[PDB]
Amino acid sequence: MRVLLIHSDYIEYEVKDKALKNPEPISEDMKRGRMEEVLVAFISVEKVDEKNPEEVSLKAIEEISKVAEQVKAENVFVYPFAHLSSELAKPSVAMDILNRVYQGLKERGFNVGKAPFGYYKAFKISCKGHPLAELSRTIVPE
Amino acid sequence: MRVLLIHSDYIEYEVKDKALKNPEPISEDMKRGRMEEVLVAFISVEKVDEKNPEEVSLKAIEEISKVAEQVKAENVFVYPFAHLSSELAKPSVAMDILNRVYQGLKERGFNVGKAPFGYYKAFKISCKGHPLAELSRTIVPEEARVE
Ligand SMILES: C[C@@H](O)[C@H](N)C(=O)NS(=O)(=O)OC[C@H]1O[C@@H](n2cnc3c(N)ncnc32)[C@H](O)[C@@H]1O
Ligand SMILES: C[C@@H](O)[C@H](N)C(=O)NS(=O)(=O)OC[C@H]1O[C@@H](n2cnc3c(N)ncnc32)[C@H](O)[C@@H]1O
Repeated sequence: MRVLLIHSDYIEYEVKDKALKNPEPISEDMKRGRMEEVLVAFISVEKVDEKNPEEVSLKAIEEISKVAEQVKAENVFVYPFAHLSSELAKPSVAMDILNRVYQGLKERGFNVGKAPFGYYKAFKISCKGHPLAELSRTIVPE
Repeated sequence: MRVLLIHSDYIEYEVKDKALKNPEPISEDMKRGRMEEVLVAFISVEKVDEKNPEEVSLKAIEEISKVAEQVKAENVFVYPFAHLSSELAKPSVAMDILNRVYQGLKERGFNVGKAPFGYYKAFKISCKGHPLAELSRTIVPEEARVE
């Protein structure tokens, strides 16, 4: 798993065309999204993560949380992102691991949002200036 | 070299604190920037690129130019980014590569922009979201530098 964390003033998206023959189904409400004062997590689920979804998710959960806590972020946004790696996990596996991360962050008490999986999305983001507002991590099954 | 291309409505940044001890010197104007209808190139210069700076730059200038054409981008922005790779090039090599790509892009006729190297920066961006507004590329040297 390749993660990119951006502490942002906001994250906003708008669903466009599908990027997969059969993307995640979504209601009208889910077509647009917006969060403010949020740590945005751009995540690429990798092929090697297929070996241990749980371990990967748990560790990913822990890292996002630590950072979310370090920068004083109460809102976290999970953003399916396929461009932080070239060894991508198949869709169904990535979606599952992404959901587990989302659930685990919700479990920790964070106000958590997510963007629909499998669609091209126009999006707006504003990274804060500070030293910890732009971090990257690599979580993989040991 | 790892490159993340974002065709966006605009890009804007503002320098904050310094990320490196000896960061690139800058003028007053280089502190803030804003460019419209631009293909933004976030680039992580890697260790393997040190093997042949000129070659890797030409290969990156080529790819970036190609994508700019596919989306009809008249504006291009070179954004120094250290998070697309875990095996980064030294500060000087990266600065030389980035400068070469920035310059190569100007020569290809594009209106080019850039954000200062080695500085934490706040930035805003707006991906257009069409099929080719989010793309990534991996560029590396094949031959060894001769000089
Ligand atoms: C390869 C292209 O022709 C194809 N349209 C494509 O984009 N596939 S993809 O791997 O980029 O994935 C498309 C979208 O499905 C979701 N997706 C698929 N695989 C992953 C993954 N491994 N990690 C995160 N998101 C993924 C994301 O929304 C991603 O943007
Ligand atoms: C030194 C750390 O505390 C700091 N977080 C850091 O990331 N430094 S760094 O070496 O990754 O690079 C900091 C900044 O210098 C520039 N930079 C340094 N190395 C590279 C590189 N290999 N490719 C692109 N930019 C780089 C970029 O502006 C990058 O954001």
